[PDB]
Amino acid sequence: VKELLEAGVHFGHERKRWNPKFARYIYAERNGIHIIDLQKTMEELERTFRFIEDLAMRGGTILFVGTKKQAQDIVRMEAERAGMPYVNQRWLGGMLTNFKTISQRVHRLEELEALFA
RNA sequence: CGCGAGGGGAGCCCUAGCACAGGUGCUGCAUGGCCGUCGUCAGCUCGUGCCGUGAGGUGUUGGGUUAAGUCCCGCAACGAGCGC
Ligand SMILES: [Mg+2]
Ligand SMILES: [Mg+2]
Ligand SMILES: [Mg+2]
Ligand SMILES: [Mg+2]
Ligand SMILES: [Mg+2]
Ligand SMILES: [Mg+2]
Ligand SMILES: [Mg+2]
Ligand SMILES: [Mg+2]
Ligand SMILES: [Mg+2]
Ligand SMILES: [Mg+2]
Ligand SMILES: [Mg+2]
Ligand SMILES: [Mg+2]
Ligand SMILES: [Mg+2]
Ligand SMILES: [Mg+2]
Ligand SMILES: [Mg+2]
Ligand SMILES: [Mg+2]
Ligand SMILES: [Mg+2]
Ligand SMILES: [Mg+2]
Ligand SMILES: [Mg+2]
Ligand SMILES: [Mg+2]
Ligand SMILES: [Mg+2]
Ligand SMILES: [Mg+2]
Ligand SMILES: [Mg+2]
Ligand SMILES: [Mg+2]
Ligand SMILES: [Mg+2]
Ligand SMILES: [Mg+2]
Ligand SMILES: [Mg+2]
Ligand SMILES: [Mg+2]
Repeated sequence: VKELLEAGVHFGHERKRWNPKFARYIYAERNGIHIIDLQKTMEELERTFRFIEDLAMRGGTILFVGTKKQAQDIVRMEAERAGMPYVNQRWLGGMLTNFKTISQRVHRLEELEALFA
């Protein structure tokens, strides 16, 4: 059921701003706009979710991100819809690499929670 | 130490020798301290992270505002320290 539903409203986008690398996943080009190979997506979808489901049962925590507005809140709801960590709230420098100093901002939010109740 | 003779010790004083004092003599280019100054100027940096072979850069820049690096929004940065 995954297939046609993608063709539902989830393929083809952009034009003349692509990247030759991505070209292998491309199918054609109508109206000047690029048409993505729907059938090939399906394959990558399988391999991906294999890892997704795997790391899920492994109990891993996935970090979701998308500051882009056209996916702003969609990242939000789906996040609590799994308890999985995430940030579409505009990314930051050292989110992961400087996770130490960043997490201190959290420990400060905890303290604010302390006076918030 | 004795009844007293007399002698002797502390102290202080002078005379004597020695140890040593004393110096507003030099060096602020050997120094502490304190003070003047740019300046009551908004400025000067640290930790971590990222960029760079490196000196270093980023933050501290940008837009708004203030007496002000004041605050705000923004931002590969997140905070913090001596400063207002
Ligand atoms: Mg803080
Ligand atoms: Mg006698
Ligand atoms: Mg006698
Ligand atoms: Mg006698
Ligand atoms: Mg006697
Ligand atoms: Mg007698
Ligand atoms: Mg007598
Ligand atoms: Mg006599
Ligand atoms: Mg006599
Ligand atoms: Mg005598
Ligand atoms: Mg005696
Ligand atoms: Mg005399
Ligand atoms: Mg004399
Ligand atoms: Mg002299
Ligand atoms: Mg001096
Ligand atoms: Mg002032
Ligand atoms: Mg530090
Ligand atoms: Mg450092
Ligand atoms: Mg350096
Ligand atoms: Mg900062
Ligand atoms: Mg500076
Ligand atoms: Mg600088
Ligand atoms: Mg900048
Ligand atoms: Mg600023
Ligand atoms: Mg300013
Ligand atoms: Mg930001
Ligand atoms: Mg900033
Ligand atoms: Mg301040």
